[PDB]
Amino acid sequence: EITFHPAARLLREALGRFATGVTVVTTAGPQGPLGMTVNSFSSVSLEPPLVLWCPARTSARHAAFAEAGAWSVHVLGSEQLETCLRFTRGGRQFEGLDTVLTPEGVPVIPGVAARFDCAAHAAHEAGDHSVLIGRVLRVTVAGPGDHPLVFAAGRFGQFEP
Amino acid sequence: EITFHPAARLLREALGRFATGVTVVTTAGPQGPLGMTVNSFSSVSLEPPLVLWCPARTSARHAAFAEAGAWSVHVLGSEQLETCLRFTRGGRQFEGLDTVLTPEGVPVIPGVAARFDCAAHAAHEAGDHSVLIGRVLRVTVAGPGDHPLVFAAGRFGQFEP
Repeated sequence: EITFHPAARLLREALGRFATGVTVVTTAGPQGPLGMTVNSFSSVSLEPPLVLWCPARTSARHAAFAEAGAWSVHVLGSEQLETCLRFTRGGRQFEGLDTVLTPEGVPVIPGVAARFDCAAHAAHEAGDHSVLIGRVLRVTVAGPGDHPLVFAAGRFGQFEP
Repeated sequence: EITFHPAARLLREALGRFATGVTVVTTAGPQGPLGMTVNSFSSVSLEPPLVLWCPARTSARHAAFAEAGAWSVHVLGSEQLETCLRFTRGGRQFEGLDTVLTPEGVPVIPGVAARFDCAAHAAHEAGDHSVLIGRVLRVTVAGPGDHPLVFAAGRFGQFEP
């Protein structure tokens, strides 16, 4: 056991000890669909139904997500690494993907384990990222719920119950 | 694939499709140490180093966590289910556990995969929970980083890379 004070490799390693799923959050941008892969999602409230996620303020897409009225969180299954990588920095994004929209105009990705279609609810700055809180208006689930894509200790993998 | 509108079982099942680690967040309460098991932790910012978590407003411990100046997030390893259950609602809490304090007086639990000692930074209400943002002042890591306790689809389990 070792202790240090933040001040950068060591901090990233430590924060990576918290296991997560992987989400792609999408929105209609000023000149086309946009998405961003994050793992900073949390389920926040049941009544009302609220969730949060944290866009990087160092992304050129940050402003579009901060200004959006509507955005959708996609929880990926373990077979969807390619979708994850598309919406990482430097990935293909929606290039080659079918345009499919929600009733509110949000671009979405078919066939994810869960999609939460959200209305913007609150936003707060938080250092090098923002915290966006959304109200869930619609939920879509597909397939079994117990095969998530998991990211932990810097690696992709699976959940073993 | 099925779609529904929140309005309650179905929503909980869907939100459970997002895999997480398990954290116990601790603080010095008015009459002793307090802790709370949550999975709503996220890593938020690297510079400055910030993290968030969401205490339930339906907990009698909520006020103590909302008023605290300092609190510590413990990320559990896969061998620490018992510690997780202690700080769930109705668990033993710190009964029978060694009192060990940080320099700032926060009660802590030895031997977790990671402990983030935090100073309160911001707080916001969010339906049936709050969102507490803390600044990380100290990081402790123990053991391998790639054996987290994972909670997904309502079940405890492990990460398989």
